[PDB]
Amino acid sequence: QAPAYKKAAKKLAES
Repeated sequence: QAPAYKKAAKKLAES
């Protein structure tokens, strides 16, 4: 499994 989209969403909320 690889939640790549989850990591992208966390960056758009912080950065």
